[PDB]
Formats: sequence, structure tokens, C-alpha cells
Amino acid sequence: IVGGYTCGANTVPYQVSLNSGYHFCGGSLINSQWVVSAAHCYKSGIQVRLGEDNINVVEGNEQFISASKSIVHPSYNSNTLNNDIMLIKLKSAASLNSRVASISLPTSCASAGTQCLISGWGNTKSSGTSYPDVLKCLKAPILSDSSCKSAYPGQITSNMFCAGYLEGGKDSCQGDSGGPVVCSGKLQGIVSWGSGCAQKNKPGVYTKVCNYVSWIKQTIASN
Ligand SMILES: Cc1cc(Br)c([O-])c(-c2nc3cc(C(N)=[NH2+])ccc3[nH]2)c1
Ligand SMILES: [Ca+2]
Ligand SMILES: [Cl-]
Repeated sequence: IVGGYTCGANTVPYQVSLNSGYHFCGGSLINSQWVVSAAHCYKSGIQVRLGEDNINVVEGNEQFISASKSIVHPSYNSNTLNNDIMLIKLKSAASLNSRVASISLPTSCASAGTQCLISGWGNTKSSGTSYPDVLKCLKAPILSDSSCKSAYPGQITSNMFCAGYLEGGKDSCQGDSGGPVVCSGKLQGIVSWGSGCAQKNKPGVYTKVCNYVSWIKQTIASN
């Protein structure tokens, strides 16, 4: 997260860190046994780390659970990143409490101007790499579809939306991929891609979760 602030320990209880010997992507807990992340964060050997604040220190509240299976959307296109969503089933259910809690899926899509909270342990520098130890947060609005398409002509599908600042300086970045974009208490986006990080007129692009709620429910119900 570039231009964001320190969230504060456990203030984002649905945030998870996907780990393979190091943090490589974020994710959101939607119930005690399932996490939603981005398809491009897929790899085998994933350990889901819940209740984290400093990812390099065991401070208490952490729950480390191995992934039992990861389900990448069947129509995921790695070249366009269209359908960039993945579900991860945990080997055992997590213990939910005030520090580890799930976030609700939306019933309707959000409108442009909606203010959302984006969080993650991704890079904090737009020109260079500085990875933080604690969770960073950023409040960012959803942009209109015309501004989004004007910024990325021919690359925005109906399963994506832009959120951020066109002046540059505040944005999600590598390492934040897979994490949550929460607006009014509902998970509306998943950190997916963008051109560089925090560059002027190149806002972040997010997977539009409201388009996948029936797919997530049906897939969870059959697995
Ligand atoms: C080299 C590399 C590898 C991976 Br895997 C990423 O997810 C990314 C990446 N760049 C990103 C840029 C943004 C942004 N909002 N500007 C968001 C997620 C990103 N993820 C970059
Ligand atoms: Ca820790
Ligand atoms: Cl277009």
C-alpha cells in the first residue's frame, strides 16, 4: 500500500496473509473455512495466516492453517486478468472472535464515489520496494467507469472497476494482490492489477466481487 497508514493491530479482522515461507498475497476470510483471493496469487503449498498484524513476529492472535484446496475461477484469463478470483478452502475451520472475523459478500454492486478500505502488506514505494512488517490501510473511492476506461483503454472488462486517486501517491501495489476492498462493510473488490503503483492517471483495478456472489455460493455449497 503506497501513501496509506498503519491500520492498528487486528482492526481489519478478515484480512489474511497467504504464505509459502514469506508473504506473497493477501485474501479475505468470508466464513470459517473459506478465503477469497485473486487467481493470479495461485500456487501450491499455501499456508493461510489469520489474526496477523506484524507478519514477521508471532504476537498472539495468529492462526496458521494450511489450504486444503484452491479453486481458481474456470474462466480466469492470465493475460487479461479477467475473472481474477480464487477461493481457498482451509484444512480446518478458523476460530472466529473479534480479532479474526469474516466479512460479508455484497448483495448489490457499489457505485462510483463509494469510499472503501483497502489493506495489505504489499510494497509501500511506487519507485522501489519497501515491504512493511505491519498491516497498512488506505481509504480510496471507486472511480466512474468512464474514468477507468479512459485510463486503461481496451483493458477493463465488466468484471473490473478502478478505485484510487488520479493525482497518484496513494494506491495498492504488488504484495497487496488478493486482498480486500471493503465498502460499507461488504467485500466489493479484490486487489488485482494496475500500471506501476501510485502513478498519476493509472489507478488500481479490482475484481468486481458483486458479479461473482452466485458463483462463490454455488462453488462453496458443492465443495
Ligand atoms: C511484478 C508483480 C507481480 C505480481 Br504477482 C503482482 O500482483 C503485481 C502487481 N502490481 C500491482 C499494481 C497494483 C496497483 N493498484 N497499482 C495492484 C496490484 C498489483 N499487483 C506486480
Ligand atoms: Ca505476527
Ligand atoms: Cl474501451
